[PDB]
Amino acid sequence: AKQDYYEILGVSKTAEEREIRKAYKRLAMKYHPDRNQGDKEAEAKFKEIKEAYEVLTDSQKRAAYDQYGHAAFEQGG
Repeated sequence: AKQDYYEILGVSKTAEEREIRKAYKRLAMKYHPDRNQGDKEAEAKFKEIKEAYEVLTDSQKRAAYDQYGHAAFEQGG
């Protein structure tokens, strides 16, 4: 049901900004005024992806969301 920002912008769970600026502008340059004029329902997917930054463009967010919380790994050692 949900998606994965690191996957949203083709960003490795710990990728960087490039794929963040490349992976959104890649599907976004293809979704710009090409269909938006016949379907805004997809609009959100545009910021749904961009928002991925609040998650990966922050040492605490990209380091926290990388494992979706300490539950994805639990006790480490």
